[PDB]
Amino acid sequence: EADCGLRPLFEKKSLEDKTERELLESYIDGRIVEGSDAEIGMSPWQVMLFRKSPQELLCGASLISDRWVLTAAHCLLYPPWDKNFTENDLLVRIGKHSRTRYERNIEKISMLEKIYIHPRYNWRENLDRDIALMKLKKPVAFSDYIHPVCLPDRETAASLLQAGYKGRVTGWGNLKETWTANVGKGQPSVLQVVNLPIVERPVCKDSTRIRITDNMFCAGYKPDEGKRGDACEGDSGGPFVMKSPFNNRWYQMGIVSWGEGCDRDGKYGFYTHVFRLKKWIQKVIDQFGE
Repeated sequence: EADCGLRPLFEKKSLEDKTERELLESYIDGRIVEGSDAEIGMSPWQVMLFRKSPQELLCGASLISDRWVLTAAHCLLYPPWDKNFTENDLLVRIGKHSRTRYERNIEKISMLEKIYIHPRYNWRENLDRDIALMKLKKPVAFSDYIHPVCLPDRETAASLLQAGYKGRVTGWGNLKETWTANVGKGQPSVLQVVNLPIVERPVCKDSTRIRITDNMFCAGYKPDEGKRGDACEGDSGGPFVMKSPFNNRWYQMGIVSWGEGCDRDGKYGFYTHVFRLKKWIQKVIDQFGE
């Protein structure tokens, strides 16, 4: 996709969002608070996966072209929970800011032609190769509020996905809503944003009893320096993104995966490693698109 990762309301208008410079500088401030309301059009690739009947937010997702949405396999297929969705059970909403309000003349509703799950998706032991693509029935029309994110190439993945560099989780707290012991505060009313440092692989592994695959990375602050930035502000199967200092473009480096780690805030967020699985993604796009 030629235009990917340049937002109409930012890169295309020479405007910057409130925290992108802190990402590009990999700066971690002394401040405690991180997880705030997003600016309109800050995340124009942001997608909601909704159940047809009754209407409910199942998951997050991301727009990668006019016909292609990316999410987590577990959003579509989780036999232990009796979760098994067809194209027909689902729609997506693209361009949203408000969690609850129907945003007439801004948001678009699409149906799915087809669902594709990584043939080596494993829900049994750990959530390995937790990735899926959804083909829209009809191409969606890009707008100020609807624009695709880039997927990384080999050099962008090596360059951006490194311990101590800073990436971005956007969503409507659907991960929190799914996994929260108690619903204390309610779900956010507007799109949330949080910037999270990528964690050393060995620190990730020691943090959990889940067998951490190389198909996964993790991000978040040490409990030691207590921060209010919460991954659970993210949506299950939603985007983890980074800005390239080389071409000024937003790349999706991760998918919000399994969110059992969410419950006690001494753990980190676990993300599917997009570039690791790009051969499958590109094969599906090349062979089952146009």
